Amino acid sequence: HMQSQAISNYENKVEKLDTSKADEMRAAAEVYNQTLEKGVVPNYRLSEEEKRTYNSLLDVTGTGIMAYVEIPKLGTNLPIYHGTDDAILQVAIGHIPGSSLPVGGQGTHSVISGHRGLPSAKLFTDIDKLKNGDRFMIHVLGKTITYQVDQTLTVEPEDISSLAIDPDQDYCTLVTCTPYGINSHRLLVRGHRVPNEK
Ligand code: NA
Ligand code: NA
Ligand SMILES: [Zn+2]
Repeated sequence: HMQSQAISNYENKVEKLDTSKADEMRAAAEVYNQTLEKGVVPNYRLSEEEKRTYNSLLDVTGTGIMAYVEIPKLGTNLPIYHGTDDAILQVAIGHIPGSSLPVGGQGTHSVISGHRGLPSAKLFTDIDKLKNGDRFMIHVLGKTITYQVDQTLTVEPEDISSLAIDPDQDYCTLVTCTPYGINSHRLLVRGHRVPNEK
């Protein structure tokens, strides 16, 4: 509802950027991605300096919306905020700081999550319905990037080893809470980069 309008605002801002500036902003995100450690358990603890850098990238709207995710099977369209934005994470999807920014490329693994969302917000609560072969799309600065689901893991909240950046791959993982028993777990739905469809 508010998400619908955040996405429209994002699109309007994008449509007003010159292609040159869109490309410059995207390239700056790719350059940052290249600086991240790879082949190791991710470090999701940023220093203040690193947070400053992170917050200044892909801030199209000035409200911290970097992109939006589309999941046709679920009818999903959701704005993706910086994961330091915090208040807004109770009602919107957050990119996990320290993971690759969602612009794709070899040697990237971006993580976007609804795990801090309020139960009533319904963020990614349907992703357990995704099967291997289903598609989702990140729309970032006028460019569309497509992922095909290839993995579905239910893990204890501490187990982030599968979120490591592989230098030969381009992955995006969608994350949500999955409550069962008297405890809380995490569902990680990974996709690998594939070409955009016609
Ligand atoms: Na890493
Ligand atoms: Na990266
Ligand atoms: Zn358990």
